[PDB]
Amino acid sequence: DSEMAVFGAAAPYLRKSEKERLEAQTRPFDLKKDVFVPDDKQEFVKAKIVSREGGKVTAETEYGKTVTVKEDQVMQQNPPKFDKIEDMAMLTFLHEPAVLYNLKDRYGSWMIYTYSGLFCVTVNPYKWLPVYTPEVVAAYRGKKRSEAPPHIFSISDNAYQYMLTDRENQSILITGESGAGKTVNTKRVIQYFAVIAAIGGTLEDQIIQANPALEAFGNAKTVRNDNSSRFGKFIRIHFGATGKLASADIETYLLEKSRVIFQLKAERDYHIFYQILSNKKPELLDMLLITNNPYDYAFISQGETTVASIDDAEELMATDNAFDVLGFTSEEKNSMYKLTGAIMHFGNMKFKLKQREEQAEPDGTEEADKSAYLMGLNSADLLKGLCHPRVKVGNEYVTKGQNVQQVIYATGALAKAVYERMFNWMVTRINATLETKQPRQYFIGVLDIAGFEIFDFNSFEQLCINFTNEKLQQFFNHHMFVLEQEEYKKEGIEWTFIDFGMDLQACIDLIEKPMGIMSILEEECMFPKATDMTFKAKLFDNHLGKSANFQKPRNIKGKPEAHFSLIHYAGIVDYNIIGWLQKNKDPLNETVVGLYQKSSLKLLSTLFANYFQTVSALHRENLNKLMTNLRSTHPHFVRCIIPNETKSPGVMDNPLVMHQLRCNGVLEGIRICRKGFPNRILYGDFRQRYRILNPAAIPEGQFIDSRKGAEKLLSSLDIDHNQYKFGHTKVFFKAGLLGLLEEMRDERLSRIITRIQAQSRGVL
Ligand SMILES: Nc1ncnc2c1ncn2[C@@H]1O[C@H](COP(=O)(O)OP(=O)(O)O)[C@@H](O)[C@H]1O
Ligand SMILES: [Mg+2]
Repeated sequence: DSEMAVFGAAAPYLRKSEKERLEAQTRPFDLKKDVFVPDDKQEFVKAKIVSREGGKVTAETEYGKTVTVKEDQVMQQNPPKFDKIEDMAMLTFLHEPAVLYNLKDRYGSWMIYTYSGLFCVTVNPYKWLPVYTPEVVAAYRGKKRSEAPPHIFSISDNAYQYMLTDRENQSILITGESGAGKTVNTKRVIQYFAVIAAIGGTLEDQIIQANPALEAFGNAKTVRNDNSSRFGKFIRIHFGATGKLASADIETYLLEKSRVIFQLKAERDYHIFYQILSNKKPELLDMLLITNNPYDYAFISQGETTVASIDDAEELMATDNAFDVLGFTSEEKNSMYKLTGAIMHFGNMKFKLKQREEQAEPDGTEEADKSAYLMGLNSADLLKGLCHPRVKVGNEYVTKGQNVQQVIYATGALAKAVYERMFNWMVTRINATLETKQPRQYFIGVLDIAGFEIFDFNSFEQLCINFTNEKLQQFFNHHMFVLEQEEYKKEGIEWTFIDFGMDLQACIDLIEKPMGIMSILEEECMFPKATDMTFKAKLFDNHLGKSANFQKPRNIKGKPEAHFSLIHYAGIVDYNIIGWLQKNKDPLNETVVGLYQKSSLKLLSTLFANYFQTVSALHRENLNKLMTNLRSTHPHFVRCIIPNETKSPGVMDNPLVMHQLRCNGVLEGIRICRKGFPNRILYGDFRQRYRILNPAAIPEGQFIDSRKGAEKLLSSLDIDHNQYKFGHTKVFFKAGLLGLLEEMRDERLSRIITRIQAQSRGVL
């Protein structure tokens, strides 16, 4: 296609063909008849009105079924010239099925990205597409969102152009459920900035390879997504004043550290454990005293060890190379396989009660002997200190007799803690390689928090993930719907505050505040006699009937026992409260940690060096640190939509996507663009950029007030004076009018350039 020639082989997946762009205007269409009507098994269906029956209406659906629906509920189709429109704000009719059927029609030819005014909607295709080839990065460079079709490269590029123009730090905030596409879209953003910087060192590649290193240790197969990324990641890319790639920093906010020892059915451990095994690689499995079968490792065997989607034998080589490119030295790279090897043995250690003494001692020794060799420990001191911890009580240490159940837990607590400290060290190792010391002024922070989750055993590790979602949407709701309406009244626009009905602070108050759920877990760590049944009672007495979002559990038949239900923004989640009081503090055996501090292995001695602050406190403070930082940046949202739970491509379930569109607030997010004034410019820059349009309206060199100058200027530009407004400090524009000025600006400049050529011929 001629216009699409710059996008190459990706062009059929970025615009409809030059045939269809014309042929769609030929479609049969009666505006009086083409409507959407509601239906139960599929949220809306296209229909033709058959008759009017006063305040009722009768219609024939697209599937030929007759329907009768009330006239306030039947709702017009968008007319066919708007089919597959690239920026849905410009629809003639905007409503629930309009955004639904437009997204289905773009997805119905695998055009996946779509704009929604100030943000984007990304449906997930479970099929790889050529739309990410590296020549398309060059085709996207420097274009406006009004020119090029919607794509993740366009949003990064628009964010980059805004950075250079307004001199303010950008953030790209990618949001959606588990399985929606947040990780790959983060990778594509990082891919764009890498390839741009590589056309114009090795930093450009290191920031690509910094992902698959972490994806080995931080991602694990769960039923919602085979590559579900169990940690929230915020990548700050740093750029110099010239705009070149300078450096990058990774932050990683929480890890599901209990997955190392506990897995549900249909789930894996972290990928590093299974790709060590599956490649059969003798350079590891002779250094680590492993045997090639996962099923005898008690930490790893439960759940599912293998999946059709992932070829671990190649993924191991990819991540072993990824540590090479990041510069991990060979002894250091081998060393972290040793701990990831030791953790497999560490769960196989058997312990037995002495028959009258009610104290546990090691049933065997060989699996402890393997672990102590890898961790660089004395096996005799390891098993002694594990079964006989010395706890300091002032002047004396008392020795506690561990029963067989609690010594098993103590191994689990140690295994978790080694893994989480090794992972968090690796991020600190990556950041130290990436700090290139190139000159710097601005940053672009790309965020993919762990997506909203509903498993069937919603333990504490899903409250922290679902609370993070509820804050980040409340960041979106604050930015798009409240701050966008505080600015209007502050600048004195003739505006009336609109109640969009999208606000969540009533539910965050149930979690974050000092008598919310995550505050009771901080009080009950102070009491030695607290227990989870007493904790659960303290919740109900404080919150049942004293908040709307806190409800009694709805135990369905089959589903495990659950102890309450929360009304989170995207669904009713039935948490299980067993064991949260240890999970919120998780204390280590102080003596065995003293052995890790005396390990010969330089890594493990570093991991526990300089080992009061709960898991929730450190989380909540870090999360409020994150969203303090984001408020000092201009956010670009990209919404991600999971179209199908079956993971089959192209088929879309209408109720499931409609639930996501509503709770992401996508419909309100477009309405504020059509109602409000999304583009706004300071009068100083308005004089500076746009006086070219009509220089005679305000002659520089003759003084005029910059406000009064703009007021004269726009009146002379033969444009509709209802589309713009004058505030105290800024001019404000309706949705399309900024584009109209840009088009008029380039047209006049081009004419001037032709006059420059013509005068040159004239003087010669
Ligand atoms: N843009 C895309 N192109 C092709 N396949 C995709 C895309 N996005 C998601 N998928 C499919 O869905 C899976 C989940 O994507 P993932 O990167 O794990 O996102 P998330 O971390 O949000 O679950 C991918 O492994 C792939 O199977
Ligand atoms: Mg992810």
